[PDB]
Amino acid sequence: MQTVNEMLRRAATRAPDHCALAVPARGLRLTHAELRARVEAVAARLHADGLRPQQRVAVVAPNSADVVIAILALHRLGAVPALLNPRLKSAELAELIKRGEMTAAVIAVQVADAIFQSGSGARIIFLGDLVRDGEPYSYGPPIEDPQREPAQPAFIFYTSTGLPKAAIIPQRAAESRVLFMSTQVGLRHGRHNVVLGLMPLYHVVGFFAVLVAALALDGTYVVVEEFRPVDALQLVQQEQVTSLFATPTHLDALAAAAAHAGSSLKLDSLRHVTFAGATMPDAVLETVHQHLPGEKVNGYGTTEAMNSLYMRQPKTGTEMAPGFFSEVRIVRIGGGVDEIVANGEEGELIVAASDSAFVGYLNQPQATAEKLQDGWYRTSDVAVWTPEGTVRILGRVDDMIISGGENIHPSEIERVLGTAPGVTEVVVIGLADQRWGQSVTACVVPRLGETLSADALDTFCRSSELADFKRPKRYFILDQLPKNALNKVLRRQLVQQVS
Amino acid sequence: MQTVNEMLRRAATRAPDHCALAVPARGLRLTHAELRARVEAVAARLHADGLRPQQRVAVVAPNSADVVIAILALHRLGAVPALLNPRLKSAELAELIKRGEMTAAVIAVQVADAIFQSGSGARIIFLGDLVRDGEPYSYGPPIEDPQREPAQPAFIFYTSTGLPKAAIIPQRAAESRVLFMSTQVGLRHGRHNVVLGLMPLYHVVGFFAVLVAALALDGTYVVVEEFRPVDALQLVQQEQVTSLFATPTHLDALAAAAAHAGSSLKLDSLRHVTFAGATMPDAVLETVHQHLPGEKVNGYGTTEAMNSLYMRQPKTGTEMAPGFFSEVRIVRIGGGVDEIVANGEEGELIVAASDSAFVGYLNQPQATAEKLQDGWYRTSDVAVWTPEGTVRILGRVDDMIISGGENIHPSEIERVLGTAPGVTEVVVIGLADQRWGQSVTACVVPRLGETLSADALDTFCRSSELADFKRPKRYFILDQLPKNALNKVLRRQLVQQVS
Ligand SMILES: O=C(O)c1ccc(Cl)c(Cl)c1
Ligand SMILES: O=C(O)c1ccc(Cl)c(Cl)c1
Repeated sequence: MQTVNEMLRRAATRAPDHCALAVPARGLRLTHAELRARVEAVAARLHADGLRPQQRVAVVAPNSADVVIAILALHRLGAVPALLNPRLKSAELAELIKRGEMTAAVIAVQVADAIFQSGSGARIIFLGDLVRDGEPYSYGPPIEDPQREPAQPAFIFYTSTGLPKAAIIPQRAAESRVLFMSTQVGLRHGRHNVVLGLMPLYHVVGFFAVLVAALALDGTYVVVEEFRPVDALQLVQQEQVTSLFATPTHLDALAAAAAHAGSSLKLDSLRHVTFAGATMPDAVLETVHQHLPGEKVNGYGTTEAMNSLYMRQPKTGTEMAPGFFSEVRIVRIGGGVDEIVANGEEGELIVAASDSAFVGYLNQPQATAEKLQDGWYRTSDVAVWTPEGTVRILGRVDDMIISGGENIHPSEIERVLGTAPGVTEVVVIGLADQRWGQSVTACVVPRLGETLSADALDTFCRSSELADFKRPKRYFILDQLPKNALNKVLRRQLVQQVS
Repeated sequence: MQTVNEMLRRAATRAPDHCALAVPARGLRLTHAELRARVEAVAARLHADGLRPQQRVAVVAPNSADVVIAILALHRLGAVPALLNPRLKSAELAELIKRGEMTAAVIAVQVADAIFQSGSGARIIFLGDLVRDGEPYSYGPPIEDPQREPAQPAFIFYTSTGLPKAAIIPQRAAESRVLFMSTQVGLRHGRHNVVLGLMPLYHVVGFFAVLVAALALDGTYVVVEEFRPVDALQLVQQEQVTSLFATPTHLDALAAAAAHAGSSLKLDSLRHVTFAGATMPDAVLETVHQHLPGEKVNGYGTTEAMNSLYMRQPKTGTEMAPGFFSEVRIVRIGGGVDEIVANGEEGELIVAASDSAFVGYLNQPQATAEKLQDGWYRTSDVAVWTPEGTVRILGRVDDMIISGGENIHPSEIERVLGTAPGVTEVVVIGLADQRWGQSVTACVVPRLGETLSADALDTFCRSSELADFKRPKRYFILDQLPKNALNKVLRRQLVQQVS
């Protein structure tokens, strides 16, 4: 094995005086040497306050040099961090820590009350009581490196039917979760590496593939506390960013800035632009190609298994192929891992549960047994093999629509309607109905000020590429879609509100 | 873990119909699918002939598609191949198999008698009785994949005082022995990969970093049964070679051909030229830069621990720095791993005994305990830290010369004398003597036809860069140097022949 801790420590010894963390806004830099000292010291101080290996500690913070120190220090201690989205509802967070049977929670958010008053046995730690603006608050004797087993829990990330599940990431999962950035994305070891921390740390990509990779390759992690497209493009040039991994939205922002930015603005050093673009619309992709530099690679992955597919220089966003570490198959929906589909027939994408795999969801054994089957991980996504020997992601099995014996993916239809003039957003659901089973229904929201009509949206679709049966049978023009705390559509529920 | 077998199998499933092996001379190609079938079938047939996991089998063959199949098939079975240099003396090979307590030996060499008559309990298998020109001889039912433990032995390579020691390479060592080609050398996963098999398979680089890497990255291994510089340069262009790892001699041959080859001869696709160039003279290096394309990377490594240092685009051959997976130190010669030297003081290079490390020499526990110390591997090489924070390899501790309290590395002096006009080869030894301890002595061999004199070689050195004390105190002009079966100088013994 090489654990996270080990990866980062060996790095320290290879490049003590090279820059590890940079918060350019706060005019802060730490070398690898300096960043080890602060992990060490915080680690000791949390241990001095009585808090042992294998104990789960929650982390609720937005991206900052301070939380990076906090998380590493916990792992260095031996505590198993459970990283949580700070945009979750107070209620929700308080719940997951209660369920999580967690010894403490480091927070930088208040929402503190929602916890202190959750009835949870969870010692509430203010983040700024540990470290703040780099140098931390230290006492206790330098503690020892605890033994770590390959399958022992190491970190806990959250996914999402009901409340988000808690995926346990074993110690042995770190390496391939990092190195796929190198085998797939083309990063190599070296002090030239300057990685821009745009992806949140509470996400496996933001943590393993961005933070950890950047450090473990003896490079520099550039901290970003708040995303602004121009400021970011400025960081690239100013910081010598060599690679960045960004969400489809981030990219759209960046590509348009770069376009309305002539070359002002030398993005020369940017060599890799990486993204999980299964859901990236065709339009955005190509503004990314036209307007941003460096090699673009498209990746598909999951919290459970990390990276499963990719495309260098992608033409579309849906169509990818497995790289190093991965093994994949497409099996009949609801059926044995061994039931590979014909070719051209759609099915569930499933991927080998090797070393990068999680070990189960904390305290959800049915959930786990729904997902880890005979040493395979079940994506719950629907794919098909292209005659070109690649995998086309069609959409989530859960969102699939079954309309008189036929397979309809709301996402396809959402991508066409999304371009109809006048449409600010759309979700396509299957109304519990007839023709039969389910009738394809479009819920669309107009651009500020503007009118839509079902007639006009139908003619638009009629003029479009969609096969007969895919066309919506019905439209509801709404002035907003109900979403959860995480800007994401309450599908099951929208249905109640329209049927 | 990811074992060799697993790496190659997962590849098979990602790229069944892509080309794995190519013997262009014999006009032979196999896809990954085809290459699995033949590993499977041979594996079964050796198992059918009664031969179980963990049993050591010797392999004595020059590079060929057939031996690649043989070796993989043994590992797939579960047998632990011990790969041996075919240029070893009949006597010598017969010995190492006796010592090795080996159940069988696959040979393609005769020298067969030297074994059949060695008194060894070693079933002699002709290679051509198993597989020949691709398709093999098959019987038995398809056997099962045996369980493999991370520290379980997996392969056995040979190094070299007396007879070469047998380094056991555990199952868990495969991955980083492959992936350092990607973190250091910059190879990424992909069917574009075309790797030229110039390095022999009985060498860890030839096996892990060349064969296995090429396959495991879903690429193509180009078989080379015999090295000819022009033929090779032709293979590059013709084969679309993307990378090659070659010995300092191979390179010299290739660089001179490319130079006396205009561009005839488009070496466009060659992107990585890699070598262990610690001993590469300054002249050759730079003909490699002037005359060969693609990125040049210099590596230092050992059988015991694989890759420990490297330089992208190297200026000299002696000066390198640790990459991903490695941890290194320079400690006082003969002393505790914890005795780091001052800075600028010379010492023994030692490297962390992590996952890529061997587990010991087969049946040499003192030897092992001389080499694996408190979880470090001891290179027995002498290095120094440059003020530039890099490691300079000076030479082997064993060849070091101690001349009145001073450290002299024969290799430095050998590099200067090697350019003196009229010198075809030179070795510098320390005569057991005075001034004291040891007197620096040069043994040189003239160019065909030519004369040398000590006077003239002294004036040459006098005109050269060497510091006072390094100059040879004595010359012996010899018309050959005694070498072992492996074209390498019998240092200890030359001394007898001159003193
Ligand atoms: O959540 C995802 O989309 C995701 C998660 C992990 C990885 Cl590696 C990738 Cl490429 C994507
Ligand atoms: O034997 C060597 O020189 C050697 C052995 C292994 C490696 Cl990886 C390298 Cl870079 C060199």
